[PDB]
Amino acid sequence: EVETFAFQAEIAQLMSLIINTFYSNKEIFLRELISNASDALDKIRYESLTDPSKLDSGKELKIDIIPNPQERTLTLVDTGIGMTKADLINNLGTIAKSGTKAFMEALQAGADISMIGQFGVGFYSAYLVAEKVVVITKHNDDEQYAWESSAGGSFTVRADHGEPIGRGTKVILHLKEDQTEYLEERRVKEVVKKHSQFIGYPITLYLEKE
Ligand SMILES: CCCCn1c(Cc2cc(OC)c(OC)c(OC)c2)nc2c(N)ncnc21
Repeated sequence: EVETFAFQAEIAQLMSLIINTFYSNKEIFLRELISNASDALDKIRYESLTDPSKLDSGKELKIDIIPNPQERTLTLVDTGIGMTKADLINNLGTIAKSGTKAFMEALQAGADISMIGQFGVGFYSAYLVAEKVVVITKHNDDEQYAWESSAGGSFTVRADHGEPIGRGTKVILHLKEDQTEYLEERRVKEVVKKHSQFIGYPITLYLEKE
């Protein structure tokens, strides 16, 4: 049971801009996604000081970065707060609306794409490198879900009955033909060092078996 939804026009326009614009400093996708993960981890950590049962779905607070050259994927797995069905379909796009507008206005007027994160739309920097993005997520108050979009103006949301993640978020970046450098841990390690060296959660960089 796949449900298909249209993005708001502005977010479809943001996505096209990110896909079509000539912009070589693509590696900032990684910083933004790790930051979203850190935020999510901050959130479940904070909530659990007043409700320690919020960790019954997992005590470890961590981020894993897993390259896979033959699937052509880069996965970022966190054990943060995760996302509900409502976030995926309605809530997150509602917040993103204003962020997308301010950002667009800032690009016009000569800000650049690396500044995307200051407007709360950093997630979409994934499309700098990924042809398709799949998000597996699990919040304590909800079922596990699979969110998916290859842009083109749509996303899908379905109940995911694959392996439980317990709590948190799996971002699977299906990378573009020309973006395979990010399937290498030596390249990923370099990008983590320049941008994300002080994240206050253990970031394990997996190694290709390849
Ligand atoms: C921007 C608010 C944060 C939403 N979010 C994000 C970024 C995000 C941002 C979204 O729109 C701005 C979005 O809807 C398309 C989304 O869904 C897949 C994700 N990553 C995480 C994460 N790893 N864990 C918990 N929440 C997250």
